[PDB]
Amino acid sequence: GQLLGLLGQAATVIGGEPTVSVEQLDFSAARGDVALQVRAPGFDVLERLRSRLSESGLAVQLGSASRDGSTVSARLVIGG
Amino acid sequence: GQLLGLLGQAATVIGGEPTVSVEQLDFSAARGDVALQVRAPGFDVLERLRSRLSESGLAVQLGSASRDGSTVSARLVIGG
Ligand SMILES: [Br-]
Ligand SMILES: [Br-]
Ligand SMILES: [Br-]
Ligand SMILES: [Br-]
Ligand SMILES: [Br-]
Ligand SMILES: [Br-]
Repeated sequence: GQLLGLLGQAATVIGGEPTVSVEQLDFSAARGDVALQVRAPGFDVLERLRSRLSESGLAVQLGSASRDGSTVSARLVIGG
Repeated sequence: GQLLGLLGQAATVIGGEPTVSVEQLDFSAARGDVALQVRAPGFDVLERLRSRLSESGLAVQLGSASRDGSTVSARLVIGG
C-alpha cells in the first residue's frame, strides 16, 4: 500500500507547474494506478510534466491528448 | 487551484498511519473537495487521523463510519 504516496509525489511535481490544472482523477486501488485528466497551454508543457514526473522516480504515461481552444487536454497515468 | 496540494498533505499524513488504507477517493475540482473512503482497525484510529489532518492545517470532516468485520470503514472529506 503505497499508491497514495505516488499521488503525493505527483502532487508536488504538478504543483510546481503554474500552467497546468488537474481537471479530473481516477484513483484505482484495484488496478494500482491513478489517472489524471490535466490541462495545459500546449503539448510541450505536458511533455515537460511527464518528464519531471518520470525523473522523480514515478512510472508515468502521457496520452489521449487533444487541443480544445486555447488549452490542450491529456491523461497522465501514474503507477505500475 | 490548490486542491491537489491538499491531497498532497493528506497523502503525507495518511502515509504516516500503517493501520489505515485508502480504498477509494472522489476528487471534485468543481466542489473544491476530495473524498476518501478509508479503512482502519477501529474508530479511535480514524479520529486520530482526522485530528492529525486537522492539526496540519487542513479542513477535514470524518463521517459515514461503520464496522464491517475486523475493520471499520469511513469517509474523510478534505476541502472547504
Ligand atoms: Br490544479
Ligand atoms: Br505545443
Ligand atoms: Br510508480
Ligand atoms: Br493506502
Ligand atoms: Br474503536
Ligand atoms: Br483545506
